Amino acid sequence: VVANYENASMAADYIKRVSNVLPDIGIICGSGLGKLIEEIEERKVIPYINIPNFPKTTVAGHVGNLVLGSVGGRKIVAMQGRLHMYEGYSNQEIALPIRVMKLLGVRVLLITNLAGGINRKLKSGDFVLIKGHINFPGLGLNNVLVGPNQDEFGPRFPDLSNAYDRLLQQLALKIAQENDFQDLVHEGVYAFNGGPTYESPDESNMLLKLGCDVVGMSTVPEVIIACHCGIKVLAVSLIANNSILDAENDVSINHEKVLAVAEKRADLLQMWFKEIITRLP
Amino acid sequence: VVANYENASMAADYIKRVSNVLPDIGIICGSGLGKLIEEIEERKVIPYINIPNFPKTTVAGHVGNLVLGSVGGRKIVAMQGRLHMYEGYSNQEIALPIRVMKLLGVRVLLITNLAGGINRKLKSGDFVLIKGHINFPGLGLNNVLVGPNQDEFGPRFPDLSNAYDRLLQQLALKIAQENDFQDLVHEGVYAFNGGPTYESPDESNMLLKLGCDVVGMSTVPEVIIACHCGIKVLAVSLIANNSILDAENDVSINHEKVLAVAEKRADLLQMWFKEIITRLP
Amino acid sequence: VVANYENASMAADYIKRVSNVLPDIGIICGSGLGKLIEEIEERKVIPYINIPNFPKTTVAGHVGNLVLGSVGGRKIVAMQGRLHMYEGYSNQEIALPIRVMKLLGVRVLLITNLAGGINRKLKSGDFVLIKGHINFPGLGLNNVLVGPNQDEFGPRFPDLSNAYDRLLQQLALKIAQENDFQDLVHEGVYAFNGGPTYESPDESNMLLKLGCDVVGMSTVPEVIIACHCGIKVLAVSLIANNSILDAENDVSINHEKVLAVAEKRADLLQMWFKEIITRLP
Ligand SMILES: Oc1nc2ccccc2s1
Ligand SMILES: Oc1nc2ccccc2s1
Ligand SMILES: Oc1nc2ccccc2s1
Repeated sequence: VVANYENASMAADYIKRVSNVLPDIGIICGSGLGKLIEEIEERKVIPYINIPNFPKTTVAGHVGNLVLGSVGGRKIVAMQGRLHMYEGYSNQEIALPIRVMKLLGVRVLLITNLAGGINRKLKSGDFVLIKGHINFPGLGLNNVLVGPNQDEFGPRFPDLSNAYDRLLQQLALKIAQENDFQDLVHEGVYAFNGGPTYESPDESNMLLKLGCDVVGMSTVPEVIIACHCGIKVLAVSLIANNSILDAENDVSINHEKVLAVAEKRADLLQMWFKEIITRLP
Repeated sequence: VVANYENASMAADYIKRVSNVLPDIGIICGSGLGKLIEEIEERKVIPYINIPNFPKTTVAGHVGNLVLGSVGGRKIVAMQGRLHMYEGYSNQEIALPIRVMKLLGVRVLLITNLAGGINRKLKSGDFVLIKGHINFPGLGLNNVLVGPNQDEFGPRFPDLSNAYDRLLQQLALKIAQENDFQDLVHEGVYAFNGGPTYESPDESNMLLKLGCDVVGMSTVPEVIIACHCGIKVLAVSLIANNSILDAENDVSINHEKVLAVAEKRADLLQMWFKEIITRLP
Repeated sequence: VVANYENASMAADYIKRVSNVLPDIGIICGSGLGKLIEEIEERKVIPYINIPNFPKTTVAGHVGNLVLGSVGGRKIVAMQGRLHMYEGYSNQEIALPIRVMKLLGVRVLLITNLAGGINRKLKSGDFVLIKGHINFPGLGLNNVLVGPNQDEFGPRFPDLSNAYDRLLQQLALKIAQENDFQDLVHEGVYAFNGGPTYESPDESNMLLKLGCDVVGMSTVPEVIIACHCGIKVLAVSLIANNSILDAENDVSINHEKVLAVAEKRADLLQMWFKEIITRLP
């Protein structure tokens, strides 16, 4: 199924008829960082399998729901179960839910992810406000926009220089300062590793040379589809490790260690994003 | 349809029966740089849709013609409507028209494109003679030659060190000097960005570190197919901007600005390539 | 055909019924480096075309056999005819033979390849023990593990930091010292060029900047599938040239020159790997 105007419209019509919520904020939460979704008020849960033209996610399994409701007095839609390109989903499958958000009325998209640290100032448990990216799949002919352009949504050749809204980064930092955890908050450039293997020790050393501050396997495809259709983005990485130190010391990362860092910072991140939603202009 | 000997032969036979031109020069023109094709003499226009085994281009739309005729006393074939890999065309679709050129008798292929400037000496409106390239799709398993080798055309493992003919670069510079616009003419290394998004500000900074002088979304696939089958190449970039300055100043590029630079330099480039064709050995 | 547990099990059952060998060592030999396979003792040759679920290799042609038998008193299985991703084989086709090795009992995989030299200390005829890699296809969304995870074989997110066993590198060096050819033996980082074009002169210069010591078109896909399912790896490159010198001098490489270096070093490499097999713990 192509992520075109007709197919996205049929999905949006179903959601409007089931939900009665017109959201203007969308959220996509990283591994182990979804507790906020469980606290949406006056909420409606819509399994992906029931939405016309949504991608099939049964081979992967696990949760796959759209959740609509209220947070801090604002109307929102959340993806509960994020789609990743290392699972084998196509460009069209990644893009369709973001384009449905657009048709539903979403103007701001808030994103979190788990990432490895490259910059020497970063350690386990830190947060990085993403200010730009290096898209290795895009340079190498696997950009999420390869294919015919869907002109109803945006232009053939997008400019990404303002993909990460500056005012939203400033608001996120302001709230950290107001609650005295600003010493955890950095800014940086995100390298997109297609995955699913963690970057090797020698790949980590290369990324340091290239000006990358963090590395992850998500986020950039959704950012590009959002920017193409005029949705503002805030993206925040939770740092699980420092991959440069691990390479120097012959120490390794694994998914169990990553999830343990997520559980340590989950409550703080939930509170932070609730206040961001509340305070959005 | 595979870009094999039998399929290319059926296309070449049709063209010979309609055209009565046996060209030894081929040309592929960049965005907004095709006025020379409109001035081919004693010309025959053959829409792609009518040529056996040519790729289907109706989803994209717009012009798609082969044009054969005479320029400066030489017999030529031009692609009017260039195929780009960011549109979703396969390796086989990109390669078949170049292999048809080979079977028709083409020995030299002349190419122009629009590109972003990386080297600090480059500004809007400059020309770059391409002397080498960095093929990010090729390193990343999206080379135009991935698949079975078509042995009738060339070897399994090509050497690209002479892909950009040195004598043709010298002739192009000589003509610029003869007509006193050599101050516009540089040489440089071309980075292939698969596209369709313009390189991000942080990608631009990375490309500077890696020794790239310009960045574009075309040209390298056709160069590789030509080199594989023994066709000499001259490739010239028209610089639309300097992406490093734009990143430092938080300024952006877009397709409207690119086309405006093309219109400013179109007449000069048309005259330059007419004389190159005339003077080819 | 997917490289899943059921499909690999049907292949392994056929091999066990034809062969009566339960190997614990697997070998994959590089271009022109397969003489050791011709000397396996008490051997059984099984053409790929006869093995359930093995990939079809007739479009490429040439030899394609599994060979089981004894070397130095050890039970081994060899791939005679290696699959390369530049030929167009999918992730699943590359992975299935390695996963069959796992089910047959293989615990150690020995690999050779032909490669270009990047490090200035490397010259034609040298050997490089591979200690790490830079996987350009993997960073760019063409990792061999893209797709659903086959949980029976390994984890969704593998760690590659110990992919190249340290003790096996030390044993290989010890044997070189015992037979006085240690002056040929280096260690280094392997860059995976998807291919099939040799790295261009400007790509070679980029690879030097990024910390690469050698460049090749094979090996990394098999290493990743082996590491995912717990098989130890030793990988050795035979250096055909120095690509940085060739770029500075405007000199070229080709497949004929590569095979001539392989023939010069074939006998020594055969003896080295026979002793490694004999001495494995
Ligand atoms: O490509 C990625 N490297 C890392 C390291 C830590 C955590 C998450 C990710 S995702
Ligand atoms: O990848 C590309 N960057 C640029 C900038 C300007 C113009 C054209 C192109 S194509
Ligand atoms: O990507 C590759 N470059 C080279 C050079 C020499 C030999 C073999 C290979 S494979």
